Amino acid sequence: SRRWFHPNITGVEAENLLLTRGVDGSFLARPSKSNPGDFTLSVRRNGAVTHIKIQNTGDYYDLYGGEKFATLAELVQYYMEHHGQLKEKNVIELKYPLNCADPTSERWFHGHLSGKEAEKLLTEKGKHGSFLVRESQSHPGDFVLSVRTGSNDGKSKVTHVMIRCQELKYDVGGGERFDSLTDLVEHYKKNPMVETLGTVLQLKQPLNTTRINAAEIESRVRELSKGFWEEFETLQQQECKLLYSRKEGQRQENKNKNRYKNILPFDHTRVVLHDGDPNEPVSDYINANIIMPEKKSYIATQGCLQNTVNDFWRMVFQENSRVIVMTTKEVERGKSKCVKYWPDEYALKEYGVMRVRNVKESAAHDYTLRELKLSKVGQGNTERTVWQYHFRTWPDHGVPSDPGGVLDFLEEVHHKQESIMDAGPVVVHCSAGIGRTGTFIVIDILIDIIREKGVDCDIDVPKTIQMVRSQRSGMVQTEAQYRFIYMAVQHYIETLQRR
Ligand SMILES: Nc1ncc(Cl)nc1Cl
Repeated sequence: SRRWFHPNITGVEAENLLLTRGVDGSFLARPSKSNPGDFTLSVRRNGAVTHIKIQNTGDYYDLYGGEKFATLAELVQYYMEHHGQLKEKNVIELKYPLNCADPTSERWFHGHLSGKEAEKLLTEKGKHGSFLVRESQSHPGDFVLSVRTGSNDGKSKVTHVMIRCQELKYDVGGGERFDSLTDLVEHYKKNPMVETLGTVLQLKQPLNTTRINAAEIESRVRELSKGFWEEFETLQQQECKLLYSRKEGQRQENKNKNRYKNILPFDHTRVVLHDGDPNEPVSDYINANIIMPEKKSYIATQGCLQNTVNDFWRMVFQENSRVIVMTTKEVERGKSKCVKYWPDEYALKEYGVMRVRNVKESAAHDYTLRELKLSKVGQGNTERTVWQYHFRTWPDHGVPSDPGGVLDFLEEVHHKQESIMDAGPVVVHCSAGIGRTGTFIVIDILIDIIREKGVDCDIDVPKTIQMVRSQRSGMVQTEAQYRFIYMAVQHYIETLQRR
């Protein structure tokens, strides 16, 4: 549960840790933090340590000599159930996570902070059970837990519990001593402290530090620009809560419908296909999830494979989708990212029981718009227009350094969807359907709030990303994409304050 991730460990410290505190099968993961989107899996085996690279340029975690994964937590779960499935070039067993005591990626850790300022944040932002952990000021090396309990009529109060750090363990001046503030905090989360006159110091939710008023996005972005990385990693720590089942995707009958064997749709939000061919063993599966913002909904999906094109059009038809956003070229760096599932301009093709006419293509600077007509074969009166917005100039790796083109594209996709009465969800796809796809959907959700509520409204970027990540694994892949979400919204609000 993400304790195996050390966000501030050096390579030599990684080896030291595993040789002195670990055994054969011990492992941890770490950021190789001079080229963001590089990580290392460090693993003890035969009394030596081996370092395995994981690369993420924005579409998935690619473990050298292993598989592609939507999240580091999913990667670790996979190998901890599969001994012998990971091997070097000439097996490498992940057995025993080596736990990090670093508190820096916990939402509840504010580190740098004073008591009166911690009180004012809880007074303004906190509710009953809202808490944080801060460094002491009055006692170098110690920490303080501040908690809100109970109009400022005095019905609520803040309590400050001193946390002693003695000889590499933490305690509250009595009882158990813990190896980390996480362990302390987890324990008193489940076994709350009670003051002698009976107030239960329940730790219910950390204090929100991420929610901003969209009016002042420039201020946050400039503050995050000195940071974005610490906020992103805090968000990634919470991915361990999102290991929901994906058993439909793992079915042998569904294996060849997944572009990447281990990047699979959550059962609870998967798109279920009805009206399928009897003779097919399983005909209800596609690697797609419904994303509902928590109104315009989305389907996040992978690029079609040659054998899933028919399924893709079953899905568009059944869900009544009228707009498709394609975020990759068909081919990038010489590999297929999405097969061509639409006809050439003016042509008409049948895709199993579905029929598609390419009525007109219109080329813009950064994208092409294809006006497609979709109908079920043999059934007149089923025809509807589906608008495919195919963005063409996104970089092979990384993100654009200016969001002006994505924003223009997004505005036009939004206007098209809104113009169609009763349209169903907007289909959004890239290679695996998690990185680019996730990034586009999140920017679209945040920006819709500002479309409806105006510039003086509350947004919360990592809260929105967690909500969409509970509906499809690993939505928004990299810190680069996370920063891009911030820069896009900013660029949106800056053009709005203008006109
Ligand atoms: N192709 C794309 N990929 C990601 C995002 Cl956020 N936007 C676009 Cl247009």
